[PDB]
Amino acid sequence: MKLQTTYPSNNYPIYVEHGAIKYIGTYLNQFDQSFLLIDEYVNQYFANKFDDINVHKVIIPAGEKTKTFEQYQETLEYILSHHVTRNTAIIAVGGGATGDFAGFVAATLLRGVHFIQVPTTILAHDSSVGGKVGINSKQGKNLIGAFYRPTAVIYDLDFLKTLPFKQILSGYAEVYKHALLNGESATQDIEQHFKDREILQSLNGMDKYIAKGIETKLDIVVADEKEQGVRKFLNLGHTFGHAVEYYHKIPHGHAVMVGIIYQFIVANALFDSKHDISHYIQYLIQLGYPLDMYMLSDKKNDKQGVQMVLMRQFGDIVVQHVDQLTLQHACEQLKTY
Ligand SMILES: NC(=O)c1ccc[n+]([C@@H]2O[C@H](COP(=O)([O-])OP(=O)(O)OC[C@H]3O[C@@H](n4cnc5c(N)ncnc54)[C@H](O)[C@@H]3O)[C@@H](O)[C@H]2O)c1
Ligand SMILES: O=C(O)[C@]1(O)C[C@H](CP(=O)(O)O)[C@@H](O)[C@H](O)C1
Ligand SMILES: [Zn+2]
Repeated sequence: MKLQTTYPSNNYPIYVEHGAIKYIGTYLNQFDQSFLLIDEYVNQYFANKFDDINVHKVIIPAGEKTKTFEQYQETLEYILSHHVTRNTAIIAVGGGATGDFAGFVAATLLRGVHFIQVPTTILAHDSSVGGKVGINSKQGKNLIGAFYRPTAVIYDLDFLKTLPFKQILSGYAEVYKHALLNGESATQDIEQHFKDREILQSLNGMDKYIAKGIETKLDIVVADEKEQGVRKFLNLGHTFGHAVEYYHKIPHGHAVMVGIIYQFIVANALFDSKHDISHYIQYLIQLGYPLDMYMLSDKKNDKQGVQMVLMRQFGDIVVQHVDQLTLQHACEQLKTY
């Protein structure tokens, strides 16, 4: 399969399929050079699958550890010491952390070079699309970065076959977030397929729901590309979730699930949406989520206070200030579990 962006122009393709690693060469021989940035662990995993390929390998730290100024400066300096030109290209081979980072390198290298997204994780079906890239500050998640449409996104589904469950759980929180944004329809549907840990962990039919999720975000970002409207909805649970992640050092996805339950509660203490908190808590339990596990600076805020993406009812998403009280009780109400 192959989806694509629908902007007036300057649009990139999104090749999603098993073995899509093949479409890489059909771009390469058009760039001066190509600096393939790959996650340290991912390298170990697929060091051989990329030997087919003007291309120079750059091994970057494992996951979330690569998104720092230090690593940003280092990586930039190293690449510039290779007399690169504007017609060079960065090939992000790894997960969201790796793509965010490399994507920021390629966005700033000479005010912008060519960017190729090669997502290898489930959560990366989200991170690889949308054009958001960046690193972290001693202040929080994603405070420095930019919007840089990659030249192309090449998603080879064969990459998933090696993800431990922890990452399947982390990444599924995103496949689920998107279904939630598809209203009560695509939701109860996905819950009815991935009903337990076994089906999830087994990745059966995951392909179908990953494409469903890319297809979903692809509409939002084509629409509100600079997050000045509906793209704000994608921050569902990232309010409490970006705070939770950068604080317990738990998988991003895990923290998104928690910000999602949290968001439902805050929606009920405010809109009395009559959300079945106990329903979502058991779904997390049946899936295998680890039930054992700042917001004043998020990117949907203003000089007034907090700003959450609350669901009042399926197909009725809002965004609005929330007193730390409704939050104070929401994070004690969520303690009930
Ligand atoms: N629009 C955006 O810019 C955007 C959207 C969503 C999330 N994110 C970012 O994405 C990151 C979280 O996503 P992530 O979990 O995919 O990142 P990640 O790079 O941290 O990957 C998670 C872990 O899986 C390993 N891994 C990667 N490929 C693998 C594979 N195929 N098999 C086995 N293990 C593999 C990595 O080494 C790492 O330890 C965060 O940094 C988050 O802020 C960015
Ligand atoms: O616009 C997007 O692509 C996102 O809202 C971007 C956020 C990152 P941000 O909240 O740091 O922008 C990401 O976590 C979420 O899954 C989707
Ligand atoms: Zn996310």
